[PDB]
Amino acid sequence: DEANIETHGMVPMNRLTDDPRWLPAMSERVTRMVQRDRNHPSVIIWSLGNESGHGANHDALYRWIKSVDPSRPVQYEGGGADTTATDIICPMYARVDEDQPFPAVPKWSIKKWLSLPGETRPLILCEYAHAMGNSLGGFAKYWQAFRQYPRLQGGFVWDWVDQSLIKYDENGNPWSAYGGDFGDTPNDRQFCMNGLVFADRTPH
Amino acid sequence: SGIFRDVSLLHKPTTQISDFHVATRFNDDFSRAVLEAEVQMCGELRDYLRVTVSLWQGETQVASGTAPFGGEIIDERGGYADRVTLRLNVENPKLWSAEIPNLYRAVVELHTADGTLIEAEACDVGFREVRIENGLLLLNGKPLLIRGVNRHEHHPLHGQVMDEQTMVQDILLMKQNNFNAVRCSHYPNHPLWYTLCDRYGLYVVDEANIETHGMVPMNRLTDDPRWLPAMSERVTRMVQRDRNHPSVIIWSLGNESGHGANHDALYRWIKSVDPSRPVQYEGGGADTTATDIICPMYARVDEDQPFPAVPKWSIKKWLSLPGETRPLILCEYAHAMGNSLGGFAKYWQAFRQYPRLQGGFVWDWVDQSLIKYDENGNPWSAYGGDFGDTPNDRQFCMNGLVFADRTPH
Repeated sequence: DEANIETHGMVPMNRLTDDPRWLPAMSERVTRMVQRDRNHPSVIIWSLGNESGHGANHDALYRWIKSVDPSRPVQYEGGGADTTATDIICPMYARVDEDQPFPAVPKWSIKKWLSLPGETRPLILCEYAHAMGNSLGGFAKYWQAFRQYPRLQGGFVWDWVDQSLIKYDENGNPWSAYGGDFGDTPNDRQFCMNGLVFADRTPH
Repeated sequence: SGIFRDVSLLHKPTTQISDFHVATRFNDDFSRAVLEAEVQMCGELRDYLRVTVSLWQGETQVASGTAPFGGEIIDERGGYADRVTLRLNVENPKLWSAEIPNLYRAVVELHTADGTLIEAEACDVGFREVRIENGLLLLNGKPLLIRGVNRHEHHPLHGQVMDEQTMVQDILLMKQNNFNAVRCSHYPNHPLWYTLCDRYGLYVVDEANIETHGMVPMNRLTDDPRWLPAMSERVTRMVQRDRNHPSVIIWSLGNESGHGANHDALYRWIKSVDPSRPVQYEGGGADTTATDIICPMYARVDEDQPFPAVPKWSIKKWLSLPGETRPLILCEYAHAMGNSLGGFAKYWQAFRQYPRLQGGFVWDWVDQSLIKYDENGNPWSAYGGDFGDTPNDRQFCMNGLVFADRTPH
């Protein structure tokens, strides 16, 4: 279950979340969420949101949860995926064997990530294996790691369905639209179609 | 078998220096060190005896301290009358390392209050700090990358007898080939070896003369208290002899003697008498309570070998096992028997990518082959079985990176 907080478009990503002024507003996002779903045996992990970098407000909110609901772990990827605001290491798109060394927010090979000095948490990918168009190449490299490393416990493929819409030709013939097909500017074209299945729920 | 090492006569004064330990402490940056020497005596104690300790830098004297016998109160009964600890301050010491084996000379003089010398002892000293912090084996503050090799004392004509020349040849070679460290497989070495590593610059691993491979299970003797006494002697006298060598940076409990309780006693002993170096043992699984380092032998880069009881996990896997925090340094890898060393690049590549993979020791330096003849007393390399010896493991005594004559494979 995940809080409705995403601030990807900011610079840095951490701009509103490291701001005390926004604390109350984020607060509501996490609290009302916890307040509403806490009795669901299916909910097993809580997430502070997505792509918001890492701010103090995350830290507080993590804590809040930990005290009100100690029956679930809490996870959050922002700020490098292994911050003090998460219980599970949960990178998005890290490679099985290849290190992606971004500055400040590197994405180590997942096997090496567990072994970093001091690290002891488990690793579950929050997003891996982008199924955009003709994809899933490598999948198996992953499922093998998951099986050989006790502390690599899975992940969540990105994602279920394509975010396509239905349009119509002059004959009123139906047809799947995408980024910009509405005059929507600016857009990100076909990037909304990353599903393992067509919007109709027909499989790739 | 036989009398393979030197034989000497030493003449000492009745009242003498009987032992002495050296130590070095630094501040957060190695800008200041404190050398701490503890000296012990034997013979008639007198109020006029003193001990002088001077530390030299070639022809230069850097620090000196004099004192009289008798130290701190350690227990309800007092302290040692026949001991003393001096403490010399050293500013901006030159650190010792395999890259730069900077050495100092310490002179320990026993004399009379009037200044009359009774006897002198001494040793090269090198300032370093070997420590394990946060999962890493550090040296003078930096995480080492061990480029080493295991090496026995072998000589084609001489047998087990060592000599400078051989010792030096081996040294120059390992260095020319970019080796950093060496492991004394699987026993303490010829005294001078340590001195040579101190000056040339090489990381040593002092190993105790204990291997009980042929036992079934391997445990048999080392888990038997009746054997504790006999094993203890091999650990303790070892540490008592080589402990002041800057080059020794790790102690090892010996080899392939499974995992017994004696092993734990022994690991604790060292940990107590010499908190300065880490301790390793590989037996019983390589990641036992008797070792400060995960030190497997022949564990693969990415493939597990799950033997029952003593599996060899893939080295990348081992690090992350649930709860595992130790650094990993292979005590034996890349078995160079004959036409071998295939897949080497694979380790090095892991070594350089995982912070906690810090090296290993190739097995091994030289071929244990002997020389033989025939007609014209013309020599020829001999192996297992070649002497009528039964049983034997034939060529399995040949696994070095160099031929017994020090020519390269």
